[PDB]
Amino acid sequence: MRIFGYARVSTSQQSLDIQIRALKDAGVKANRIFTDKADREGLDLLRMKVEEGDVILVKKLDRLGRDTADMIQLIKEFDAQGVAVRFIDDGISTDGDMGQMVVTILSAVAQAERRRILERTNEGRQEAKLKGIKFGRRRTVDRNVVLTLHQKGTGATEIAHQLSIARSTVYKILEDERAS
Amino acid sequence: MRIFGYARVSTSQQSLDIQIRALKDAGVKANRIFTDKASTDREGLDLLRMKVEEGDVILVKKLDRLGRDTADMIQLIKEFDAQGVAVRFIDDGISTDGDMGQMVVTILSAVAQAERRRILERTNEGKGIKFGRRRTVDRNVVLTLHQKGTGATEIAHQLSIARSTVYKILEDERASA
DNA sequence: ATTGTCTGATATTCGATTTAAGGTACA
DNA sequence: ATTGTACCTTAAATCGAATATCAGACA
Repeated sequence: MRIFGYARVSTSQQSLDIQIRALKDAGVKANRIFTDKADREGLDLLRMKVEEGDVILVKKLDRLGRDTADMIQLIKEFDAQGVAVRFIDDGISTDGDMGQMVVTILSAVAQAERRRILERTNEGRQEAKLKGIKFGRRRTVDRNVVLTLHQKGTGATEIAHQLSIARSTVYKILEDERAS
Repeated sequence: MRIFGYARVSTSQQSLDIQIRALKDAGVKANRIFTDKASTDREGLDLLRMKVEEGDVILVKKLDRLGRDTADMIQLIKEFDAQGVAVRFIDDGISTDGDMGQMVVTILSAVAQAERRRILERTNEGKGIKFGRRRTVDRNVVLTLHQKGTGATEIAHQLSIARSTVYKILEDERASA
């Protein structure tokens, strides 16, 4: 249950001190803190060090990933590992009770805004399906060859060898056309 | 206590009705449903803004269907939570009310002000999903050759690319500089 | 016979989803 | 050693927007 902390800036040194000053004042040992500037290298170091159960403190969200997406990415990566993160100024934890409440949500957000880019695409799809464009893989096996052989009384396992397809395929093909 | 719903697309009617049909199955009366499509014609979402009253609640199928981006989306919710208006998303199972309802708005207020603060970082100096064909051509190779005085067509035959590509590769590196 | 410049056609590439076929497991 | 049957994994293929390369035309 080690206590680690992270800060980042783009340029400024001074704001990098205020973060570290806040973090030590949070009972973070000096050797437990990592930083970055404009070179993500220290973050990577942190990715390495952390073991399950360890917890990391950050000033604000904006100091974590380079953007709203990356930020979520990293947290997800850390709760994958059973790590927990706690933000100070905004007062938030990926552990405890809200621990699940928290990451339930940052998931939806990312995946939402992802879905928003594709908004046009995935919609152009719904319309295509409407039109009756066929989806999925294209049928590579002759459904007439198979139905004929089984009409004659030829068996599954043989038809399987004959056409060099799987057997379970042949119980599938018959199921489909005997349904329709 | 009233129940409303909102639905939003770009063009498709079909992906809209999918949302409407799912909002009627969620028990929203037909007149209580508003829509939009892309100009920024937000008319539906505005009309809604007007009609809700404290305690009334709005249903949206998925988060992506509220704002034009992550900001617009959060901006709107705070605005509703300010009125005692609650928003509930079906398919993601999230609400601004009930128990975790506060814990929901509390954090969303963090990212806005987190990313408001990111917008201010970029601004002073100046999509995330990669798309499109990968570069199969080494650029370093084309740069050095033309730098040495190798003509356009000599490089194109050397690396089995088209000449016209040779010029694209040059124009790109030139604007970057 | 090549050189610049430009426009148009091909060719991939994404994410979430939708079907086709392969493969195991069991009675 | 085969037969049904039920699920679980892969394997292509879907849309439109985005990016790269190709293939020529014209001066």
